[PDB]
Amino acid sequence: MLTGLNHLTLAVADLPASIAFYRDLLGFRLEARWDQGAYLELGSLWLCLSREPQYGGPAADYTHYAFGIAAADFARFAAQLRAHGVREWKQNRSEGDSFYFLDPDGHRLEAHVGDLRSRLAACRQAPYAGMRFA
Amino acid sequence: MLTGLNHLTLAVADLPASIAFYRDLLGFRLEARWDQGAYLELGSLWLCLSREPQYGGPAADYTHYAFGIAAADFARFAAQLRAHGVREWKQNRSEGDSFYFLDPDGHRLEAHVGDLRSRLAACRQAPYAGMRFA
Ligand SMILES: [K+]
Ligand SMILES: [K+]
Ligand SMILES: [Mn+2]
Ligand SMILES: [Mn+2]
Repeated sequence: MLTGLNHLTLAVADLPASIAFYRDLLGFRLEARWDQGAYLELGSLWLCLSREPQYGGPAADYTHYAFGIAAADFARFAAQLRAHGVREWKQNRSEGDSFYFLDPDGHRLEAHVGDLRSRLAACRQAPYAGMRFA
Repeated sequence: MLTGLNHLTLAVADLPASIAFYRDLLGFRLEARWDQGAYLELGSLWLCLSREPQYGGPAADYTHYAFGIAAADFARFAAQLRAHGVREWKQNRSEGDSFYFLDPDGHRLEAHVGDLRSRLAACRQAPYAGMRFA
């Protein structure tokens, strides 16, 4: 019955800082803003920012949100965010270029070259420990 | 230059339980499973489940992940998951039918009828406090 992802909503403590991050560094389009949140769009992704002034960010675990990027744009993106002072949380190890960075609250983000099909094809050629396919 | 959402990765304490939930209850297709994770697909959404020992779930905030559903399927989906004993975390108040439910770790999920455009149109008629559009 479900059709795919409809929207992603992130708690944010500092709404102005988060809008500026997602709009200006990550290139989201700001579609609406109000006293307690904002709606942005990137491709078909609907992002909601929900203002929660006491929010401290997530604890340390592997939950994260990956955005796509083309191969030819990857190096420039990584270099741009590095030059802006963005903090990284992981060095890439899996198939396809990836840049693993934190948002202003500490949500874990990724910019990734590739998709599920390229991952599965790389895994078929070199399956992970215990790996089995559909 | 980012293209949209590439994948969503969730930390899970009980990888078997989480696969069963997303595959068998929510209808994701299991594409690959290994000792420390799984890859599933729903429409264009690539979901990765990452095994995380002793993970206790997120703390309480509004961060959540919404999946789309057709209007004609909404009521039967909500009824199905209620019958299966899924726990709800919010009663719908915003435009478009929504069912707000927890996964086995306590990740906050939503099944939603509507999209960003239907939301913006409704908000222009009944705006949130301080709302601005662009
Ligand atoms: K990677
Ligand atoms: K709603
Ligand atoms: Mn990832
Ligand atoms: Mn929502």
